[PDB]
Amino acid sequence: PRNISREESLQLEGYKHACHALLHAPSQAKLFDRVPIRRVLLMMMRFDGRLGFPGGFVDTRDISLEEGLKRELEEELGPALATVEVTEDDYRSSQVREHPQKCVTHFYIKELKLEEIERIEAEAVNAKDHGLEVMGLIRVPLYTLRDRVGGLPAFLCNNFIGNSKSQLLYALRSLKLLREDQIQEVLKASH
Amino acid sequence: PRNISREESLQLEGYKHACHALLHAPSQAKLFDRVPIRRVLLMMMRFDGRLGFPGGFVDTRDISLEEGLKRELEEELGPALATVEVTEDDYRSSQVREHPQKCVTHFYIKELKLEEIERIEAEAVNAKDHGLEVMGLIRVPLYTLRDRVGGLPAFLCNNFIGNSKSQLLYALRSLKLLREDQIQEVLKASHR
Ligand SMILES: [Mn+2]
Ligand SMILES: [Mn+2]
Ligand SMILES: [Mn+2]
Ligand SMILES: [Mn+2]
Ligand SMILES: [Mn+2]
Ligand SMILES: [Mn+2]
Ligand SMILES: [Mn+2]
Repeated sequence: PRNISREESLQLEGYKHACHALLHAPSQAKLFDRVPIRRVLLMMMRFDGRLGFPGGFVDTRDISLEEGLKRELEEELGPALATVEVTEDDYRSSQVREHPQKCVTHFYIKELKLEEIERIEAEAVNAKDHGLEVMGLIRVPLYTLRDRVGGLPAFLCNNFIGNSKSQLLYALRSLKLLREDQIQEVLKASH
Repeated sequence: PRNISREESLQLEGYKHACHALLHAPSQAKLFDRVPIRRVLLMMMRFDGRLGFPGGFVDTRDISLEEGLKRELEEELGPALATVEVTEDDYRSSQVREHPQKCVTHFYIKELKLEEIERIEAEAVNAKDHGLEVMGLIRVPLYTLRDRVGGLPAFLCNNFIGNSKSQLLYALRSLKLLREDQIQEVLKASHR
C-alpha cells in the first residue's frame, strides 16, 4: 500500500474504503508471575484463516468512516461495543492501493480501561459474526521470551491479512511500546 | 517427531509427557449463507505467539494421562471443563522426539455437543490462564474459499507449536473431513 492523508483519500472517486481498529488497555498482569503483559492488544482470527483487526468496508456516500467502523465493530466484536465510541480522534492513518482493486484502508487506535476490553472478550461470543466472519479474538503478546523467539517475534510469523502486520508494527512504535531497534530485533528474530 | 505406542511411551524413562486435545462439535452454520462450517474445531493462540491445542505437561508419576489432561483443560479452557468427561477412549496417538528436550506428546480427540463448545468459548474468559498461557480460543476454518487459498489453506500458514499442525491434519483425516488427496491439495495450495 501507499500512505495517504484522510482528507485526500476522502476526495477520491471509485475507491472502496475499509476501517479497522486496534483496541487496547494497560495491564498489570505478568506471565508466569515474571514477564509483564504490559498491555492488552486485540486482534482476531478471520473466516479466511488469517489474523486481522476488527472492522470492515464503509460506504462513505452513505455513512461516515466512524459510523461505518462502529457498525462493523458491533457485528464482529459484539454487544459490549455499544458502550464504546471510536471517534475521529482515534483515527491514525490511511493507506491506498489500486491493485488488485482500488482500496483505501483506514486505521484507528483506541485505548480502553482494562475492564472494558475484558467485557468485550466476554461478550464477543455473542457477536453476530462469531463463528462466521470472526473465528475468535486473540491478545497480541508484546514480550519476547528467554529463547529470544517466543512471544512477539513468533506471533509475527502468523498469517496476517492485507497490511495488518504493518499496522500492528505502526501501533507498537506509535504507542511507544517498542523502540525502532526493538522492532527491528523482533523482525529479525521472527525471520 | 516419531510415531510411538502409548504403552511403549510410558515405559520410556527420562522423557517428559504432554497431553493435548481437539474438542469439536458438528455445525449446520453456513458462512455467507453459502459455505458450510461443517464442524467447530477448537485451537488457541498461545502465550508464545503460536497456535496449538489446549492441554500441556502431564506428570506420569502423578496420575494418568487422562487426569493430567483434564486438569490442564480446566486450567486453560476454564471451569466449564470440570463437567466434560474425557477418557482413554478419547486417546488417539503418541509422538516421541529427542531434539530440543526428550518429549512424548499424546493427542486426544473428543466430540462434544455444539452447545457445550459454545459454553466453553463463552466461559473461556474465566479460565485461570486467559490472557496468560492462553491468548484466545479460535475455531479452525475447514472450507476453502473461491480463491483456493482462503480458509483452511491460509490457516495452515500460521505459526504452529511443536507437531500441532501434523496433529490437526491427522484429525481432519481421522474424523473423515478431508481425504488424503484433499489434504495434499490444501498443503500445496497453502505452501504456494
Ligand atoms: Mn471485517
Ligand atoms: Mn465485517
Ligand atoms: Mn462488512
Ligand atoms: Mn498448554
Ligand atoms: Mn497449561
Ligand atoms: Mn504451564
Ligand atoms: Mn502445565
